[PDB]
Amino acid sequence: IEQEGVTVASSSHFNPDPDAETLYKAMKGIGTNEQAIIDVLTKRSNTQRQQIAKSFKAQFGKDLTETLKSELSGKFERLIVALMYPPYRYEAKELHDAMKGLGTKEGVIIEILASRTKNQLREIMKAYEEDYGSSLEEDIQADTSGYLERILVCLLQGSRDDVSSFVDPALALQDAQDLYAAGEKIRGTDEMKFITILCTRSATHLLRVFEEYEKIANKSIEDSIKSETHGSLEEAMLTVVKCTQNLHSYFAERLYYAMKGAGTRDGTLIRNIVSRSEIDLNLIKCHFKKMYGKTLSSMIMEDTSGDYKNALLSLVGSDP
Repeated sequence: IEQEGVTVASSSHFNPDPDAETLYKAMKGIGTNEQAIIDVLTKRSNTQRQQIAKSFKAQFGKDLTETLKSELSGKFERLIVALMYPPYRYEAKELHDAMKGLGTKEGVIIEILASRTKNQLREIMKAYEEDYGSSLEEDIQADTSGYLERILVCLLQGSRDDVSSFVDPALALQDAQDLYAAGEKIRGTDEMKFITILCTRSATHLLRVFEEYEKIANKSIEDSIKSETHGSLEEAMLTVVKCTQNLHSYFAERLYYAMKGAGTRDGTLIRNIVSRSEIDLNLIKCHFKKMYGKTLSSMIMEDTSGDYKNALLSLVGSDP
């Protein structure tokens, strides 16, 4: 389970018992030692933490996550619980939460379905079904509509990483040609062609289309997108583009906008820090600095507070 909260490097040989004991000492009795919880959980890998849960259950008779949900509050709680989830159940849960409440958090569904590989998505899908009873595709279908649903359902189908990934240039020039044909037709009548190309072609193929399109039309693919669609479908198409050009830049941007301007978008902040933790958080950090001047942690230092603040900082790690 290498998808939340790594140490600094990858790991090995490990007695989980002492850590399970510190967590116990920290929550036992009157008053809670939040620093100990931070020092264990944000400095062990997802796998290590899963093993700490097991020692914890056998040594003391209670489930670690439920004790966590029970002892802690606010963002701090949401963050620490988020850390405890296995890599695929975590996204499944966020996906479920998006649809379980009042309104759909479309941003959440877009972010996950578009940023994951076919095989990651496969795992999420199976994790969803086992934990929640129903099919993820059907829930998406019953909870969204229009062309948003079609791109979403297609993004579920699987061929972003199922395709051969070496570029056919006669097909790549056909695609940009088609997209470019759309511009002289009325906005709305071509949206199905955009979806098909954006969701059935590979990333390497797509990069080529973007190059041909720019050669052909004098405008970027981001502009042609804004000219043919609006709203959430636009957000979905723009997302797929950004994830194709630079997946690490997309996340950096998702993180910036969680904190940009007035207020904070904590759910966005948590999901991205936690889930990219043991994949590419060190690259996102690099892209974040380069794109916005300030470091991620520097922005964390100003927009968040308390034990929640310090856990993020410990999670993010040395941000030079």
